[PDB]
Amino acid sequence: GPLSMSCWLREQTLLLAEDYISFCSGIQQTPPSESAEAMRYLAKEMEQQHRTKFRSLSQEFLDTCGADPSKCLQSVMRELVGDGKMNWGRVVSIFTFTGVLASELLSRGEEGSRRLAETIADYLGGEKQDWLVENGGWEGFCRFFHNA
Repeated sequence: GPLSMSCWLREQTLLLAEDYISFCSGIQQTPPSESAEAMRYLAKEMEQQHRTKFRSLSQEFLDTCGADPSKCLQSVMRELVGDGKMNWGRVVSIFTFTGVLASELLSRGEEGSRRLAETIADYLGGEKQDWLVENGGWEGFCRFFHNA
């Protein structure tokens, strides 16, 4: 139905990804939601824990997949998740990577964000719909943050 569960999750994911991309692209606003406060903290924390690997994958991605960043990104996301139990940590890694892309892009030029956020929303809100719901939605992410 209109604004079903999948729709609400997709929209929420989309705007969370638009926030983090903005956050990494030199924009400074208070977090628009609790989930955004959580992601900004956890995604940047994960970046510092692996800065060279994310920066290296990001540069390679930009230098290889300029033709269509979206379809490469879909593959990257699948490989970030891998074959094991999915978890909020894996989800965070998706945001981290895309935020590093966004910042490296701005150091070089400028706006693929619109493309990137939708691609994230389609993958998590669409493909991984079942895991997201099973794990409480973005509310469950906020709980994961308030105990991490």
